[PDB]
Amino acid sequence: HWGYGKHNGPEHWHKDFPIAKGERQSPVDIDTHTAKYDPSLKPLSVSYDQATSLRILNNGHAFNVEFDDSQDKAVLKGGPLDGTYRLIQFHFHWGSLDGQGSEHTVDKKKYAAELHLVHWNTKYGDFGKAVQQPDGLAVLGIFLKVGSAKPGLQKVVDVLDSIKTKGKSADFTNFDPRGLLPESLDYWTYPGSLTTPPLLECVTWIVLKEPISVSSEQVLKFRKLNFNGEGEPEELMVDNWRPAQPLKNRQIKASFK
Repeated sequence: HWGYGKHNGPEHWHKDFPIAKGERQSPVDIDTHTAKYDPSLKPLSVSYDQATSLRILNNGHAFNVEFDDSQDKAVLKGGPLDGTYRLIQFHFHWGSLDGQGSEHTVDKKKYAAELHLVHWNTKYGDFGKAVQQPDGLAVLGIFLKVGSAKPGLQKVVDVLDSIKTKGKSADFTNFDPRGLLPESLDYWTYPGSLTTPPLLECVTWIVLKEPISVSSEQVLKFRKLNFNGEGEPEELMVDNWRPAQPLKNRQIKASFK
């Protein structure tokens, strides 16, 4: 099945998922000189005070921090969005080395990692219905650079030993995603897709300009995870990023001057 290797990685995905070659694929390179400031864009509203994390999962690609999305508890609104988008999960993409790992790039710069906070449009009732709609999802993307530790990440890092291999999960309650956000909510936005199969073209991307800092030790713990299941040949979970895809007929807009 799909993955990140030589035989199953991104260049192969189109054979099982032909939208991989579609008109609105993600990620993309953000050319900061050509992204236009759009004064009609609103501030983003991130309301995570009542978020209820439940569980962390190793799905064999990344790890997912899952939320209770059965009410309006953790919502994204504003920005480029019409209506209300509910947080369902977050996950990361990262590299084997600090010089790669992000999916989006900024003037071709790759960050060490990228965090995706995934939210679905409440007007479609559930996540599975939302992904079938062009405005079904809003994903908040946040770059990670290596420097000072991010204290709000350490609880995640802590737990990874318990979910080393594919198919392992653990209780992960009371985790506050606010501790993963940068100071500024300035962003770029464009229409795109999920960055893993099924690659559905259902996402309004909101990519924050300001990266977070994490420590080398934090990232090194991500790189000890495994893509394999228990008791299978070890293959370190690294380089689980899709490269930039063609922008095609899209505009990237900036919330800031």
